Amino acid sequence: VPVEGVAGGGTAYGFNDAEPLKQSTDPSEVPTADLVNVWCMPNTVNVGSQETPRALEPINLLAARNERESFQIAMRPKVSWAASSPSGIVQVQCSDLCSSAGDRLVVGQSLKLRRVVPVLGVPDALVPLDLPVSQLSLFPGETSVIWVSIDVPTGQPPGQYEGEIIISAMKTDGEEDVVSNLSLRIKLRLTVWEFIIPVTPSLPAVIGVSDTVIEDRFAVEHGSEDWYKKLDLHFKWLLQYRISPYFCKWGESMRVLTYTSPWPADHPKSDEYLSDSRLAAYAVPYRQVIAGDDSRESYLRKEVEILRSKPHWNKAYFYLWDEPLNMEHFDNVRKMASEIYAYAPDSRVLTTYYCGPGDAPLAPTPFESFVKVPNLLRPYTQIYCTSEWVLGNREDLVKDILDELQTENGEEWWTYICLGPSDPHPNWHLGMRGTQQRAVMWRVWKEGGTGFLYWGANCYEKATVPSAEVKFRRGLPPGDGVLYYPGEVFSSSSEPVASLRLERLLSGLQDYEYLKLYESKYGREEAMGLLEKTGVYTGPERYTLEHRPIDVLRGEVYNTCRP
Amino acid sequence: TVPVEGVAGGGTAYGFNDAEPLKQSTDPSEVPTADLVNVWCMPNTVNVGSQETPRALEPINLLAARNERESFQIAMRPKVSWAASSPSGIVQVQCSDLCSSAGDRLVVGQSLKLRRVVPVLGVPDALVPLDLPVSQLSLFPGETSVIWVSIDVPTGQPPGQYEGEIIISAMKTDVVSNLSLRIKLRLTVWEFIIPVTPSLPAVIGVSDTVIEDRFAVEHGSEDWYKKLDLHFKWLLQYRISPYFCKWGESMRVLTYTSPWPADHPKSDEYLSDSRLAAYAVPYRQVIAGDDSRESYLRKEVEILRSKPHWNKAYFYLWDEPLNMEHFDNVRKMASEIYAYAPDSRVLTTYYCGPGDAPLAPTPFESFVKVPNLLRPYTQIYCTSEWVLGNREDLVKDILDELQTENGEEWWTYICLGPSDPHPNWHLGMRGTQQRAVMWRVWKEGGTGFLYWGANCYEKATVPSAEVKFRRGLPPGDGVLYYPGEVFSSSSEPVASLRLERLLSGLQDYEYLKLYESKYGREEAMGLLEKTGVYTGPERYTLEHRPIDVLRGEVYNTCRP
Ligand SMILES: CC1=N[C@@H]2[C@@H](O)[C@@H](O)[C@@H](CO)O[C@@H]2S1
Ligand SMILES: CC1=N[C@@H]2[C@@H](O)[C@@H](O)[C@@H](CO)O[C@@H]2S1
Ligand SMILES: [Cl-]
Repeated sequence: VPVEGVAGGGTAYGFNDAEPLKQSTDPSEVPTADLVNVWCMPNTVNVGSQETPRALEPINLLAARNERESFQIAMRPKVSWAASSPSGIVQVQCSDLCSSAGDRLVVGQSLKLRRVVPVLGVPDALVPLDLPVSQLSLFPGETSVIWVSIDVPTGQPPGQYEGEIIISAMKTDGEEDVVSNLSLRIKLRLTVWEFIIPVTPSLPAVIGVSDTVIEDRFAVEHGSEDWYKKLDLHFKWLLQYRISPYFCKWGESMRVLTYTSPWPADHPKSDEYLSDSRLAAYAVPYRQVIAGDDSRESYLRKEVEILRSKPHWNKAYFYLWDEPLNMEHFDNVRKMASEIYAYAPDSRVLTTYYCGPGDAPLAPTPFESFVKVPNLLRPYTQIYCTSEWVLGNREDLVKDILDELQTENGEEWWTYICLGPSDPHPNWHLGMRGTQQRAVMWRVWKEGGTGFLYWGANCYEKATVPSAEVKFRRGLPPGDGVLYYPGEVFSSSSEPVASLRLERLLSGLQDYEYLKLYESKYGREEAMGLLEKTGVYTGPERYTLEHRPIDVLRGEVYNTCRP
Repeated sequence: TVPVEGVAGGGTAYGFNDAEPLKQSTDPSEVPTADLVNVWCMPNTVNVGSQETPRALEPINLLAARNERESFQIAMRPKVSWAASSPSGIVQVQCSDLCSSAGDRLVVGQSLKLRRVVPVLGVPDALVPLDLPVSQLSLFPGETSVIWVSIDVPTGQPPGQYEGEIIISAMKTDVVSNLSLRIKLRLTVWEFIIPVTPSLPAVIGVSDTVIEDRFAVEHGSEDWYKKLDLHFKWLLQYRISPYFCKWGESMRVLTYTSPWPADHPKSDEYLSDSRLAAYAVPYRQVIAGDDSRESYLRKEVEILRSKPHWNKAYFYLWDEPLNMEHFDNVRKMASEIYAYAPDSRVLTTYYCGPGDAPLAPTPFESFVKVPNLLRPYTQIYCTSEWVLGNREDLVKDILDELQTENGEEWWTYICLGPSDPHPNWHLGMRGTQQRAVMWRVWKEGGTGFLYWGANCYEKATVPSAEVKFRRGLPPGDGVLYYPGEVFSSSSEPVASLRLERLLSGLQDYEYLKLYESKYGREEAMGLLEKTGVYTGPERYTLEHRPIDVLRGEVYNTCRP
């Protein structure tokens, strides 16, 4: 290109005319592909409105049984094909996937389409499209994105499954089917392999759900019939993310009422929740959920006598106090825990903490005082659930925490994340990149804790209408405590809307299961070696910025770990 | 050929090598692999030691049925050093899928496997996994190094003539080129399907105390259940039915195929598996609980009696009762069980009658009369093979005391006896000697087989600890697989050659049972002997070819 530009257009005029456009903009005569750039992107990219076109190629995926695998379709107009509301409408159609044996992954039960919608300017909200056929408006100078996910049943026959998604530019009012030789066809190939991801999650990830948020936003009084229906809706939706929900009400000095099941242990609904195979751990409340006639002592005695008989009792825990800060708080936990043990001695009490007692240090520095918390609490806490931020980037001080615990007597180390750690550590703050979100569970895996807790999934600012704007609480990084959105904000559905962050939590929990499989076959040192040598994850400040390492890892698990 | 003074005056016997000269280069980026390394194939029944002498390379022509493993070995011996600093050098091994003319495939993961043959106590025995499809092997001067190639044909595979290659490449120190040496594999998959359910129940014990000690897994723990689970699943590929085993006072045994309570979903995943021909039910509790021993037993049998797979149950209660008090504890124990289930099969191992009140004036005659003392409180009479010496004609004397039209069965076992030259699995015994265990079992016509132990090592407290053989026993007795962790980082068990010959033998039984089903007992017996495969306990083929003459004759005559 000369100094004066092609044909005298001036400086830098004509550096690629990326192939002349067709002179017509009529979608009934021009291929969709000459009207709109369409390409695929990996599930770990947060695909902004200004992402640049790439050339479309086929998509080749891998999934085990009981695994959700995902990819994205990006669309950016080249022209107006609807002069009067630019740029135009595209119709999106998907199809069953079919193997050689004639087995199928069906549209609707396995295969789903959602639009990726920005929250605070960042790609985050996944809003359902109509199946099998939907329409999507495309705007000038904007990249618009669809999240495709495929849920493989536990019983699915292995094989190579194949299918197509069809994108057609439409003329709006300026029947037939809209699909034609002018349509653009994206080719899908998924290999289902012999692994079944355990039905019961290997890592209990317990996630809190504010009941006050539900009570206010929906307008449902605690105890009511409508309240019980609303909590039911949330509990059932959340289990598909390989997590263990608990409802949570905060009290005086950060005491907590935490309950997985709002139903008395008597009720048939209690066993339907607690004996669900997908639920790895459930909170039992300390006080009564609904106002009773009994005293709490009296209620808890009778609740525990029932639950301790049931075969799911091994999944129970009590969570009594959120971040005890001072000596009175740590004493209160001992007292409450000992009431519990009098009705059943094998009860598991979960305590979260970032610090020893402020008013009576257990050692001359804060970190050292923190390390001794188990010496103070023993034997009145079983699950020592510590803040990851406390470690900074010192993965080598993990041993300092563990050296104070007694694994051989049922004590366990768990971790949580919250307003810290911050960039460039793994977390779920809005603005954090996709791999950074997924790296939360790579870190959890590497460090060797036996469960995980996240304080909040719906912890918005207060609102009194279902479709009210989602506002983020003051003093916290936006996204902290917020993994899903009300459906009514984005459509007329009552079904929750997932965040990208919740999808990358699930994918991370799927990765954990892969790495646990690899470990069960080749040992701890080899599996640690796989995580690092692939480039997936080296340390809290050093993990992959791209997708490809992740496929290298999951592909090596497939190559080596089949039966 | 050569004169007294040798070629060019090299001295006595110099220049008798007809080997054509070597190349003057040793650079493996320029010299064909075949000029740097001798490579040849051997049969699956040779124990190929480190001084096996090179043969000319030829094509491999194999036969298998559906649901059959077939095998061969690849032997490699360096001719020169191609890595001057670390002799002799490294070769890369690469396998590819096998394809028929119709386009069917036998695949590398699932079908074709490669393992290194490693010596144990100086004898070729352990089969240690190589990486697939590409592995590396260090070769050392003046030594023959050996790879075991096995091909598992799926039950549903299309008949056909499948073809492929294994490629061996000397490395410089992925790298395949025109210099690489190519071995040609041709496998005929024929019509026969080998029954999914083994036709002979071969029950194999697995010591639970060995697992608990060596892997540091507390009996009952969740880690223990995982460890037992891994062993069970791995052993079912060998056409055997495992049982875990703890010995008690005076050689009482607690035996159990499943560690899982009978109501647990995992119990029926094990016990209803089509490959499991017989399973052991424990007399007392595996995992200590609240119910007394009689209340546990009745509850368990009630659940099991109702299941479709209950015809496979048996109870193994005493290992080798030796005096009158032992034979009488068995009768008491059995009779307790018959109160809950009259139809239960009780299995008893023995080599002798009661020594303190003999049943007859000589020990062989006392042994033969054991069923008349135990009846009706044993249904499976499992007797020591060693007691017969080389007398196949005295089997009749055992069977004549049994009431086989009242579901009494005759099974056999081997152990520290019999010894050379009889068939057994003692380290040092020859390949076809190991395989002849099942030839003998077939010819003598018992309806089952038991082996006391497959992991019966001396005691150790770390997974990768040296494997030591128990005192007073021929090494290998009681040991058919090794810990994977001794040989790599893997938790998967390592098979012995002897376990592979056991499988080969069990596959031979299914070939002979097919020929019998078509042509009758007397023609089947004639086949076995007139091919040279097996004449009797001290006379059986020392070479592979008769085994192929036998299998090929079954293919030509039962190809329908
Ligand atoms: C277990 C936890 N306890 C605290 C919560 O109540 C919230 O304040 C949260 C905000 O990030 O921080 C920590 S995470
Ligand atoms: C059924 C058997 N019982 C005995 C076992 O307990 C071991 O002592 C073995 C040693 O070879 O010999 C016999 S075989
Ligand atoms: Cl055929």
